[PDB]
Amino acid sequence: PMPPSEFLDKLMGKVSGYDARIRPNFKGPPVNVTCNIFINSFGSIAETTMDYRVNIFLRQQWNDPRLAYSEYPDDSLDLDPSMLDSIWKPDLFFANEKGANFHEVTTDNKLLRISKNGNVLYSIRITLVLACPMDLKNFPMDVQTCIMQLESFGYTMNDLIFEWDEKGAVQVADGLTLPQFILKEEKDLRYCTKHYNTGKFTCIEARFHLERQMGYYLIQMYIPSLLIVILSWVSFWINMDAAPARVGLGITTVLTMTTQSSGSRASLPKVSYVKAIDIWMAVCLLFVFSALLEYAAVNFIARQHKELLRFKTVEEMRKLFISRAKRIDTVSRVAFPLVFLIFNIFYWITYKIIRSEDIHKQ
Amino acid sequence: PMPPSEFLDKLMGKVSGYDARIRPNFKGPPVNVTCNIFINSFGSIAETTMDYRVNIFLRQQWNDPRLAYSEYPDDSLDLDPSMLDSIWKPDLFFANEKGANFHEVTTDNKLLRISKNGNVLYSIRITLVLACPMDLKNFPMDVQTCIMQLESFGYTMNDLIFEWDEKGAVQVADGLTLPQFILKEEKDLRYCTKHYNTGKFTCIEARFHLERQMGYYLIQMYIPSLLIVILSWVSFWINMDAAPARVGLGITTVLTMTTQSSGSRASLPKVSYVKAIDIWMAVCLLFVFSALLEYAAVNFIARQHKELLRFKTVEEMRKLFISRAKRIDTVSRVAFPLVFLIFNIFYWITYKIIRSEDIHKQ
Amino acid sequence: PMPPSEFLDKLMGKVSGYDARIRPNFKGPPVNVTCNIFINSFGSIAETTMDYRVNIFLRQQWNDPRLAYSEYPDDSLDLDPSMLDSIWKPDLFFANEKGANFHEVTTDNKLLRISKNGNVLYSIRITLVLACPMDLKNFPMDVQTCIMQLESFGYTMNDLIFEWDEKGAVQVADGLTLPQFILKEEKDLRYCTKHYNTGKFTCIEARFHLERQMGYYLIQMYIPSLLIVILSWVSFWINMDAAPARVGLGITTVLTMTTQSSGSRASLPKVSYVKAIDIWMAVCLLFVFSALLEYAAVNFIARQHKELLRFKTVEEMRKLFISRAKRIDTVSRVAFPLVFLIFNIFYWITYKIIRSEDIHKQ
Amino acid sequence: PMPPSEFLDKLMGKVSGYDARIRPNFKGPPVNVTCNIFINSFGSIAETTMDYRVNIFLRQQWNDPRLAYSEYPDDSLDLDPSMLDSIWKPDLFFANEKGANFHEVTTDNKLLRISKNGNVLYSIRITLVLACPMDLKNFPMDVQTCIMQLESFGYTMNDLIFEWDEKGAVQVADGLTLPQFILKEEKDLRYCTKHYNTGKFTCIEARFHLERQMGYYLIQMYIPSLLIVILSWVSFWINMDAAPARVGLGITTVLTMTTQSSGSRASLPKVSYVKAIDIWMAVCLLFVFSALLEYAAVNFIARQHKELLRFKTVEEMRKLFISRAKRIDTVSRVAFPLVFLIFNIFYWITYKIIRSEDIHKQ
Amino acid sequence: PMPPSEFLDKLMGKVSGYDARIRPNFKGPPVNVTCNIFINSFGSIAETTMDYRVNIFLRQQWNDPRLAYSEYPDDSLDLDPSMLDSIWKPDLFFANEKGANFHEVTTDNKLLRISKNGNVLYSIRITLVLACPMDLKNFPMDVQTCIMQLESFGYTMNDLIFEWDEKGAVQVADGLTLPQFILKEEKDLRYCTKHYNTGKFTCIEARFHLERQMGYYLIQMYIPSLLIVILSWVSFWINMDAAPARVGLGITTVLTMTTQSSGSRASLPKVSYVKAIDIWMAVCLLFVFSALLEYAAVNFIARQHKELLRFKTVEEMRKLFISRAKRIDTVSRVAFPLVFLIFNIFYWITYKIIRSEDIHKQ
Ligand SMILES: CC[C@H](C)[C@H]1O[C@]2(CC[C@@H]1C)C[C@@H]1C[C@@H](C/C=C(\C)[C@@H](O[C@H]3C[C@H](OC)[C@@H](O[C@H]4C[C@H](OC)[C@@H](O)[C@H](C)O4)[C@H](C)O3)[C@@H](C)/C=C\C=C3\CO[C@@H]4[C@H](O)C(C)=C[C@@H](C(=O)O1)[C@]34O)O2
Ligand SMILES: CC[C@H](C)[C@H]1O[C@]2(CC[C@@H]1C)C[C@@H]1C[C@@H](C/C=C(\C)[C@@H](O[C@H]3C[C@H](OC)[C@@H](O[C@H]4C[C@H](OC)[C@@H](O)[C@H](C)O4)[C@H](C)O3)[C@@H](C)/C=C\C=C3\CO[C@@H]4[C@H](O)C(C)=C[C@@H](C(=O)O1)[C@]34O)O2
Ligand SMILES: CC[C@H](C)[C@H]1O[C@]2(CC[C@@H]1C)C[C@@H]1C[C@@H](C/C=C(\C)[C@@H](O[C@H]3C[C@H](OC)[C@@H](O[C@H]4C[C@H](OC)[C@@H](O)[C@H](C)O4)[C@H](C)O3)[C@@H](C)/C=C\C=C3\CO[C@@H]4[C@H](O)C(C)=C[C@@H](C(=O)O1)[C@]34O)O2
Repeated sequence: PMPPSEFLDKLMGKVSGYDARIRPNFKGPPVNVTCNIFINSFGSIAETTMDYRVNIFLRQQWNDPRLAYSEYPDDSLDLDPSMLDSIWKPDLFFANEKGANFHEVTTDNKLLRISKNGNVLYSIRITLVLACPMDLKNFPMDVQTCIMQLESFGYTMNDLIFEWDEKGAVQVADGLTLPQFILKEEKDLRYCTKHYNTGKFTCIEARFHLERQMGYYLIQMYIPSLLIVILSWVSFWINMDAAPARVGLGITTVLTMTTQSSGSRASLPKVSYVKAIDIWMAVCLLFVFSALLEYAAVNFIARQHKELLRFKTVEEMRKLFISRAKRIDTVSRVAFPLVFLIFNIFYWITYKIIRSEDIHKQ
Repeated sequence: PMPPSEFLDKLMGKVSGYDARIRPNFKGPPVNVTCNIFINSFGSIAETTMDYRVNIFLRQQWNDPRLAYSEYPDDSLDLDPSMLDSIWKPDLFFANEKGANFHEVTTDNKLLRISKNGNVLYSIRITLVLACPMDLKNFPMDVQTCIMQLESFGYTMNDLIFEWDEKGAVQVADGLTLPQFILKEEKDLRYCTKHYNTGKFTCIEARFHLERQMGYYLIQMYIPSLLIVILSWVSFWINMDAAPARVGLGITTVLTMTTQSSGSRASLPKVSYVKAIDIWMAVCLLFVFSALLEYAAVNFIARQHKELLRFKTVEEMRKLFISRAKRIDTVSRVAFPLVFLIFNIFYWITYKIIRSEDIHKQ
Repeated sequence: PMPPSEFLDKLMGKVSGYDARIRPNFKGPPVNVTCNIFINSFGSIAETTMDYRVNIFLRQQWNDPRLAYSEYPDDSLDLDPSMLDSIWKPDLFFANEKGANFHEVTTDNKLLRISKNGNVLYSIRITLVLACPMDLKNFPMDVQTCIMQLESFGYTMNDLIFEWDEKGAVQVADGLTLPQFILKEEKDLRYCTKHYNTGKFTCIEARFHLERQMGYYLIQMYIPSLLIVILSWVSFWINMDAAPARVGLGITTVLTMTTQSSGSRASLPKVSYVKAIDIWMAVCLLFVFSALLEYAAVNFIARQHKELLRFKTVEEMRKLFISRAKRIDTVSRVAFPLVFLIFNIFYWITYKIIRSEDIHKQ
Repeated sequence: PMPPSEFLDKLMGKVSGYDARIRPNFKGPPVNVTCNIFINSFGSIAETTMDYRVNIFLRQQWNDPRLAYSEYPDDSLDLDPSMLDSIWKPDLFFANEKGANFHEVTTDNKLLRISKNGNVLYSIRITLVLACPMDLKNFPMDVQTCIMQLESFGYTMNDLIFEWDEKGAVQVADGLTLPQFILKEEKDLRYCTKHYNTGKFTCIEARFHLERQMGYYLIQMYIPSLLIVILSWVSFWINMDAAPARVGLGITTVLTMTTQSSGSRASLPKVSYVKAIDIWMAVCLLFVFSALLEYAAVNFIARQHKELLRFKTVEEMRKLFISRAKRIDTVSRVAFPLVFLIFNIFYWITYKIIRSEDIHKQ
Repeated sequence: PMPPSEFLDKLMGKVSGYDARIRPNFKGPPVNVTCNIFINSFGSIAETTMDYRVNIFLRQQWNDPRLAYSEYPDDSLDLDPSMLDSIWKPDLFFANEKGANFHEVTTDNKLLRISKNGNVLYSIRITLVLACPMDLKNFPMDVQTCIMQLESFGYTMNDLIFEWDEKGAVQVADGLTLPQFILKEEKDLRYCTKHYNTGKFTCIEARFHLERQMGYYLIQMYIPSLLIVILSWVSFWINMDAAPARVGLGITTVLTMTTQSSGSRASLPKVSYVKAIDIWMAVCLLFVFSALLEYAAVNFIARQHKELLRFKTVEEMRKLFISRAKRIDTVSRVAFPLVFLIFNIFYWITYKIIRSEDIHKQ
């Protein structure tokens, strides 16, 4: 029978001794805050500035003794979010972030629900440009581990304690997909406490293990390099007397291998360690460069042939240099793709075992 | 005869028991909100970040019993938008969005119209960077379906219910055109209700079917690839003894095919499935590569010819290798464009039937 | 003798019955608002997102009967812009716009001047990213018509009427120049009234006719294409037996024509109609491709010559094929630039007459 | 002995008749405002959108008679910047600007100092994206004159007059350097008064003469063009019978000259007048194109030689065509670099005299 | 026993004489402020606009006598950051900065802790786009010294004095790494006082010495240039009669050296001094150009050979020109890589000693 306006100005009134600046149960045990997040959107992962953009529904549960009411019989009592000025919302800030803008569209995207015993549910929707450091030791295949840290500002560990939720940890939205990565099902909850000269502060963090998909990099980078190496193999069947043809074919394959290697590393930060694509493009470039060196040795042997022919064992030395120049081409035509196939299976199995070692060590 | 200032401070006065924080007909049936949007601008569709930018006139109709007035005889009573602080505007937020900024130019772009029985018309102009996931299984021709979701924050399904309008659904502005797409005439209205641990929330969505126009991609991508394949066909008429000419022509056609294929995929996200342009550029690249292989086989047969000529059935084996080297060119000159025409009609009709299957399944 | 503070709190005081929420002469004829704009900056015209950025001094003149004062003898009475909260500024918003931010530097850039009879002068400085659709049927030469629409939000045609000024229409700043376009001297004032389900709203618009300057596109695009076609003509004087030279020259001219055509269309939206540069680059590419086809026919005739010479009317058939192979080069050397000159004068005069037809039809 | 709180609420109190909306010495002579700016940062000069970014310390000095105090004996009395709401700051706005955001970091970056007789010192730190039109008649060497205009909004010339400072004009920070330009020591102070239909408004402007440094453009653009022309000269020493070598060398030098000319104009607005780099790249391209034409004439004369040799004064006509084909190469080998050196010294001295004429006319 | 609300409204109440506009110990000695910063994130260093982005925890310690309390026995008394409106926070602003936005996510990221004797701890989290000028005299290896200046606005040296902290200077976060640079362990604390016409202002600065990592530039820039020079060395073994082969190989190596040199300088400001990569690419380009000149001299000597052979000491002059043309190739094949190795060791040791001289002079 009681009207709701006096009831919802009674608990936050200045005739009441609420004092929203003062934390609950002052001069006592620390407040325990339970947090669960809901990943609404995850994406826009950029490697060159090492950050990613999430959309989260940050839900914070804490108990306030002064907010308890015994008049109304309903337990939930969902409230309007405009009177969220004097409730004592806890301070929370993300340790590694940029941006972090609120959503003010059509209303402030906020949820306030005060239970009968004093439990408060506080939900806010925020997009954060979270910055995570990434390791690029293996660029085509890798398991990145993005770190999201939630800690407090201005309340030490003896006054405010942040804890993860027990029923579930992180709720991902159904149907959420990433175009370049695959989000793993398990998520780590390791809370570490940062120490500062001012004091220690409560901090909880969650880790997402991101598997990079290998379907795009196989089409864009691995197959055109094989096309270039196969073309340099095609140069072996051409006639050895046709010098501009073989020289031009080999030179253009080396040039396009260099430009392809320079263009695949363009969308990457300037890291100072050797990656896997470096190894792949280096061995492919070495293969086309060795093909050009093989033709240069063949044409040098033919040069020695032509100088000793035109100005005495001349016939059998002509035979020896033509037979040797034919033997080099005949053994190269078999030896080049076989050693390339050996390198391919060795590289692929060692990266398969180091990828499985990364997924086993985690 | 009554002056308007007391009348428009009477209904929102604190001597009145309006209480704009409290929802209308509290502790009763849920409020029913009818929404229709007016697409003022639609465009700026970017594939690489998978989002689009709309300009909408969001109109929300709901009934308030406390707002009803019986003194004035006029039914419409358009009001000034500055007193839109205490009216109980409903909470609405878009589920998949970025940005969503209001228009504050020369006034707040808002409309408030309170009917005599209590019906409230609330119109706001907002630009939203709506994020939609897109499928790129067929890149030149495709029918994208952009999804716009409108749901509530902080009021469950038992308290707030969102419904679409019956007289029309989505009003598009007259004369509105898209440079890259064609907006279909019908629009789906399927409302789905999202479930969360806190509770269930009302949500309505509208789907726009966007037909990608095929006029630009025919000029930019399909015809230069045909030019490259026709040039590789031109290489068959050149003399077989002119080895640097045919080798250089074929090598530059393969190189420019590779760079054209790498440059057409630049304005696209790094997806991990095979698209239609992948198939097209792959078959065209295979055609120019097979032309280079055909010349390599011709010059290998001529090599065998020259070695057996210069160091016995020599005349008729010279005839056999010259006749075979002529026969390969003569059959290739006919066989290459005919099999290319066969591939063209097969690819085009299978993509026509899969495009019509996409437009029939919807 | 009267001090100014009471006089300027008398007309906007709450002891006065001003009521700035209520429009002037309520329940009567509509308010007539006269608007003239002053183009302070115009520029930053981008084709790929189809919008332009103006800086305008929006001046709005309307009459308020309650604001009239008879105490002071001065007629102008320029006022301070801080008390522009309760004056009843009219609602105005641009129909096709993005951005539209106010200038808050060192003060709010505003002007308020209330005349003695009640005339109010309201000037504000705003930069608007106005979005205009453009037609690219002729890309090098074209006359774009940018549309600026000013309409009201929340006041129908019976309550608010917008009208253009009679003394002048749009004042452009002296010395204002555009690097890529030429602003015409006349400007259209056609007011059209938009109709919506809620009601009809007053709207006035102004059109600027922008002539695209042809000096840059002649240097960047038209002359290098002529350089490529002249180089392909140079290929006719080279010896026909030198096959790698003529083949390589023609192939590199075709390749660079393709890359030049692909690079000139890069700073343009993905439109689906044929433009004028498409026609120009297509005919130039056809010319260099026909030159390569002419050399392929010459070397095919020489191939027939060489096969019938080396394995009977042999001398006179050698004469016939050498004379025909010389005659093809001799007639091509004259016929190629003459038909190119004919195409040039036809293309140029038809685009001159369609440009003058566009400027005559307007 | 007087406490400071009553003294600093006495002069701005509503029990005082200060009335900060009303300008000082109302209904009298115009207020005289003295302005000096301090260039803290100058840079980020972009040619393609024709604007530059400054950081200025805007100091405004004006006298207020009502602010005068005779109680305290100190003359300076530096005040706190939070009570800068009611002081009657003068209206000032920059005529050609974008952005112009204030600095709100750790405090509002403001200075307020009220002298004993009524002199007010008002300093604010602002970064402005000032837009200046630039002339690109000579692109490598040029003296740009950036214009910064400071005028008033809403107060005419009879009420507000802006004047420059007498002790110094513009203070540049010590150690301030520009990477691409050199700031001259003198600065022009020409005040021009803008006239509008509403009235005339006071305006003062300052001009900075910016000398473009020529060290970068000599390395990036002038020397690689000389490398290309020297390579085309190297083509003269190669054997005339080696036709693919000389043809390929000349064709690749023409192609790379075209791409170098197209790439140096990329970071520039689309202006419609001929610049100096246009002239330089045009003459260098003409030189490499004439070298290709010279080889085409040599090989045409050799063609006439070969046709009259193989199907009578044959020996002496063979002599005449070989001697003439040798004489063309021998005279070209001397004549090409000498005429290039003549063009170089003529171009360089005429641009030196037109640069000195620009610096003498100013 | 005293409740906290009256105690925390007593010290900031208007019944108290706090007067937060007035600085502490007015008309006396200057306030001494001790500042220590905590580098939370450091990165996003861009060379082309010469600025870097930090995340700092700015801690300011100063003593206020009026804030002292003797009632409560606790010494720390951490307070809520909402009542940081009237505390007299000191004015602080960074001298060389852009941006500098506060963090408003979930709360204002602020810390307020008032000690018992009057010591105030004020911590704020800010991201600043700090602009630092950089010297690019040696581009691959260099030690940049970023300067962060903290000074006051509106309080002179006699009223406000800024001092660095004694216990530590700058705290870097543990685990913080930079992808392109290495942050040195020591940091300079040199405070310089800026002088202005208005007065002198306190300023303290901190310098970070940044070592540029050399691992990326060795892979991206130094090794492909060696590949190009090694390929030009490979051109010496090819047959001298094969003129199109050697000419084409040398010409394409010169062309790709030019494009590689133009592409490595793309991500750099337009500086006007010679860098180290300029010297490296210039010597490598000189090496490939000299190889092309060596082949041109060889083919000129062979031209003289062919003209004196075909139209008398003819046999021994044929011997002299063939022996000399062989001797040039034989001495070049040894002399080119040896002088390249000499240049490599000289360049590397002189840059090692100038890098160590830069790290010794600091
Ligand atoms: C025919 C292909 C072979 C390879 C020929 O190619 C070349 C020379 C000769 C070869 C045999 C190549 C090609 C053009 C042709 C010349 C043909 C014409 C001048 C035009 O084409 C026709 C055909 C076209 O329908 C395939 C048809 O479009 C319709 C489609 C739509 O209605 C269904 C509608 O929207 C509208 C009505 O228009 C239209 C009648 O125009 C010319 C306009 C084609 C565009 C040229 C393009 C310009 O930039 C492109 C690209 O940057 C590349 C690098 C160079 C050009 C090129 O590639 O040049 C290019 O692609 O010469
Ligand atoms: C003539 C064409 C053939 C192909 C010739 O081309 C080449 C060499 C010889 C060939 C026979 C090619 C060309 C230049 C010429 C040399 C000609 C001159 C030096 C200049 O040209 C004249 C002609 C021009 O009117 C067509 C005329 O403009 C007027 C137009 C307007 O009044 C109506 C007005 O705005 C103003 C008065 O100026 C003007 C008198 O200047 C030279 C300045 C031309 C520009 C050169 C350009 C620089 O970058 C361009 C591009 O990056 C490309 C890659 C290289 C250059 C080129 O392409 O070089 C380039 O295009 O040599
Ligand atoms: C040796 C030079 C000649 C020219 C050879 O070049 C080519 C083939 C054969 C020529 C004789 C060229 C070159 C690679 C070699 C093959 C050599 C190996 C595969 C690798 O190299 C070694 C040498 C390198 O120390 C110079 C050394 O790095 C250390 C430095 C640091 O410790 C001090 C530390 O960070 C870490 C330990 O790693 C390391 C052992 O790896 C290969 C990984 C080199 C990188 C290849 C690059 C990939 O993209 C680049 C570029 O896009 C270009 C276009 C193609 C590649 C290339 O240029 O290919 C490229 O540059 O083949």
